[PDB]
Amino acid sequence: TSYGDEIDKFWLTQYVIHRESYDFYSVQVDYTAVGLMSTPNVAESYQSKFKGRNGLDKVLGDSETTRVKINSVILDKPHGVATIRFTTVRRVRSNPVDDQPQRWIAIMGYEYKNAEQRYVNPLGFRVTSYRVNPE
Amino acid sequence: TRDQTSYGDEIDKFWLTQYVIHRESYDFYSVQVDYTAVGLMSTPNVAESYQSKFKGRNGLDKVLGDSETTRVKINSVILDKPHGVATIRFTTVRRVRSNPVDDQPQRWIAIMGYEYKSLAMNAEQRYVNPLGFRVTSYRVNPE
Ligand SMILES: O=C(O)c1ccnc(-c2ccco2)c1
Repeated sequence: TSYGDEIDKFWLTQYVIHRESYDFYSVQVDYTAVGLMSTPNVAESYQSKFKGRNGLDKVLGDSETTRVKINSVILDKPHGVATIRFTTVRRVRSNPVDDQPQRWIAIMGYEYKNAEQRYVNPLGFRVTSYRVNPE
Repeated sequence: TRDQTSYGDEIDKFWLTQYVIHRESYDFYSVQVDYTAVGLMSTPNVAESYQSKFKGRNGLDKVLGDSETTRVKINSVILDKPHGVATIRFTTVRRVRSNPVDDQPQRWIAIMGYEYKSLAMNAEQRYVNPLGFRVTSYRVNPE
């Protein structure tokens, strides 16, 4: 539907933070929220990295982490697309210092449309398209 | 849409900081929206107290107009979800248009009480407060 720019930027940036970060303790909720907030087509594309004994949570486990910081969020409400530019920083538990930051661009399409969704996606936020690219 | 005291850390933190920004900033080109957002997000008591400064020939926007502006910067947020209480430390920086530089920043502590209510809401009201967030108590003090 339509809820306002700042409401859009919250779910959009909260989505990027859920999907582009890695912390073993939070992968459960981070993984779940990405589902409700994604179309099944875009959802399975994300779930591909967690299947089998080679899944990210299985292979990486707790050895490292990756944090996200949002730097800008532009909107296009009539069309339902947004361009988010964020930065990630990786670090393994044994790492001496954090890895050099990496800059990214997220081209996203969103829309609005269960008791578990209460503390995750009450407004029915859903991402229909997603594409991350470097800078 | 529902009566709940909390919606989670990141959701509560969004509305609480949104409330402080709408109520503690001053932008003439936006004050009408801010004034409306604060009223929707507040109980009648909290709303009546806030709207006092806008009444009369000496209402805030009637006096200040576009001569000055004040922007907010959120520093930290501490939630007590079970009791609908939150502490928000923020900074304001005022710029008088008739000055070359800005005023010196001011630091504040906001003690707030919040809740969510399922209240009848029109289209334009749901577009701004979909989850029915509202402040039940509001007190600002310097730090
Ligand atoms: O000049 C200020 O810092 C100030 C103080 C109290 N309310 C406001 C305000 C403007 C629009 C909504 O709320 C601004």
